[PDB]
Amino acid sequence: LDPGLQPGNFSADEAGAQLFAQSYNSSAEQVLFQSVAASWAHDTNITAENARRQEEAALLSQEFAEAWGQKAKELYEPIWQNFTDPQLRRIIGAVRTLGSANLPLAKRQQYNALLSNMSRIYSTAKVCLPNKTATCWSLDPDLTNILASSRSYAMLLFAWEGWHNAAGIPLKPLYEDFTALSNEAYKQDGFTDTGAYWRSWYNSPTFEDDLEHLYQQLEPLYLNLHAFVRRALHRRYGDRYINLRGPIPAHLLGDMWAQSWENIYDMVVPFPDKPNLDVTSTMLQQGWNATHMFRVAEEFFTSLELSPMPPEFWEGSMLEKPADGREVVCHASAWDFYNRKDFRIKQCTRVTMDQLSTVHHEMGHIQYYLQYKDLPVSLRRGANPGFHEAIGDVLALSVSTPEHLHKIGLLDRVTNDTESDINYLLKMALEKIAFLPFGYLVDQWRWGVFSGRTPPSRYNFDWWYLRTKYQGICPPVTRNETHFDAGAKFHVPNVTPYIRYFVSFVLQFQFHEALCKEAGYEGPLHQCDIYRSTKAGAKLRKVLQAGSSRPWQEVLKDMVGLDALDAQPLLKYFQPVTQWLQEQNQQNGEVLGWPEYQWHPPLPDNYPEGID
Ligand SMILES: NCCCC[C@H](N[C@@H](CCc1ccccc1)C(=O)O)C(=O)N1CCC[C@H]1C(=O)O
Ligand SMILES: *[C@@H]1O[C@H](CO)[C@@H](O[C@@H]2O[C@H](CO)[C@@H](O)[C@H](O)[C@H]2NC(C)=O)[C@H](O)[C@H]1NC(C)=O
Ligand SMILES: *[C@@H]1O[C@H](CO)[C@@H](O)[C@H](O)[C@H]1NC(C)=O
Ligand SMILES: *[C@@H]1O[C@H](CO)[C@@H](O)[C@H](O)[C@H]1NC(C)=O
Ligand SMILES: [Cl-]
Ligand SMILES: [Zn+2]
Repeated sequence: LDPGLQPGNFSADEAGAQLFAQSYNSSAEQVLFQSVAASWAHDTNITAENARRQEEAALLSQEFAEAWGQKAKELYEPIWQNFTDPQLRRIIGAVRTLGSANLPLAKRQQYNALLSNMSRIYSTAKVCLPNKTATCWSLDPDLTNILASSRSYAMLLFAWEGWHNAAGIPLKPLYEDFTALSNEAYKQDGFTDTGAYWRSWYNSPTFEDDLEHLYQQLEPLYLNLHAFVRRALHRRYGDRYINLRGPIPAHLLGDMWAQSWENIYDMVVPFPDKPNLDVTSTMLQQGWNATHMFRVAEEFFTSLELSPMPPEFWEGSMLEKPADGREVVCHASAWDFYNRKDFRIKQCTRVTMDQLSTVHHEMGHIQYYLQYKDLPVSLRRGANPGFHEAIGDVLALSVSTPEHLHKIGLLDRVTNDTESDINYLLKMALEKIAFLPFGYLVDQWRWGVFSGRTPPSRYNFDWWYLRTKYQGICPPVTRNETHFDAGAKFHVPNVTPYIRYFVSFVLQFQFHEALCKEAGYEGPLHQCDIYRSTKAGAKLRKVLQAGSSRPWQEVLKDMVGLDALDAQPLLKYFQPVTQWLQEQNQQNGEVLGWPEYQWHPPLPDNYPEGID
């Protein structure tokens, strides 16, 4: 690289191990800005030129990272861990770990290539109809909408199978190779496999257990939401397609991965004939740009005594699927350019409630950025990945309240009663409860792939073991070890850790409680709305401004009063419907779980030649 980016020498002393770092930070944000802006061009525009570029920028970083990497350890290793200012012993500790950059040049290029590609294969795939080579559907929007609102078994089946073959099969060979490399890289940095490296980020020698336990506490919650919906579904598709004693077919839950069922609310809503808790409809009625959405999400944040979106963001941002036709990574994501000036969001936005919360979710990342920019490089990265995924969801909780919505125009009217209360709680259950199993499962599968528990020889066989086992869902068509359904999930191909969405979902309520308390709210945790609460917001920002400077376990105590993750405040949120569902299944003689595992639905009638 430039040499004015290379280390320099420093002292084997602390007062000079600190001098090692003030430097790295000034240089690092040049090298980081580059690699980041490069990607921003590849994702905003997926072209061979941009990809080759991106792969280049990565190569620079990879060895900017090696230079200071091997240097930081050259002389700061056998004494670190005894550094008075550990808010620093942990920056040096972040630098001493390179990862891939401990990979010979050839392998690094292989590495970066795989990445570029997988994301391309994943984001480029499509589903085409049989006889008519007529317009081929894409995951967003076509496929998504078909799942979100089509009630044709066969049709959903065509898209579920279409997408899973189309995205997975080609992806498999690359994945196996990316894993071998990723491993090799961190086997250097001390860990055993990338798995261990990924879960060393919560600093809890007890992490996995704490999670397994925390799940048991919630499993009952899921199992009941499950049997309840499974039966509402039986009601609509019949006895041939649904088994009241078996796992649910993975394509009927209204979402490609069956990770959230809030899109079938109209089929399970307990007390219908009441005001609809779905302004998935009056957002359209009104006159709503995709921008209008990033504007309302904004306005909550302001009110919350927190900074608004910078002007750079408002323009260095992609909030709609472009018109120049430029194949893009439509996923929603938030970008931190490490230059304290450029922060943007990338997402192919269009007008659904479901996505109006995703917008908040994303703003949560941006707001976290804006808040901790004023610290070093090797800690921007918050308490733990969990806290990051939480920030926007918390504020989302308050927004979802029917009552919060009326205050802002999408819930015309009012009934502050039980029935409506149950409906609301069920809707939220479809979104947060139904996810818990999945969120847990994914990295469950991966830590095992990274560890060799699950060789490519059992990629799909161990994936459906986990899916059936936790979600109680089964594949609508047969599968084998030419398939790679794990790869059809945006996060597997783009190598993003998942166990943080679990942590996130459990700990977004701890926040919601803690915040509602300081807001001075009293009434029911699930009707609280920390709106316009400068008092609450100040409590949140203190955690934000903290980044990775001290331990999450401490930043958490200060904010919530607890040394760790707790499902208690979550149980307390859903309490009503928790008891309600439980009572309804029993009376209706339901069976919690799937004892008839191994059961699979039959294909439609002559598949595949239908309405599609
Ligand atoms: N309707 C699509 C929304 C996508 C939003 C969100 N995006 C992701 C982006 C992840 C990412 C990590 C590293 C590099 C590039 C991207 C996010 O964490 O915000 C997400 O994945 N989410 C949000 C909730 C659950 C999880 C998902 O759907 O699997
Ligand atoms: C796993 O299942 C797939 C089918 O979903 C099997 O593959 C074939 O499927 C294609 C259509 O996608 C048919 O044209 C082929 O005729 C099917 N092959 C056979 C042998 O019936 C696939 O073979 C199964 N894979 C393994 C490894 O057993
Ligand atoms: C580098 O990090 C320091 C904090 O030590 C910060 O003040 C600065 O803005 C960052 N970059 C530059 C060029 O100072
Ligand atoms: C990724 O795909 C490209 C073609 O775009 C190919 O040249 C390259 O070999 C693939 N990368 C790897 C690591 O296989
Ligand atoms: Cl994680
Ligand atoms: Zn996120």
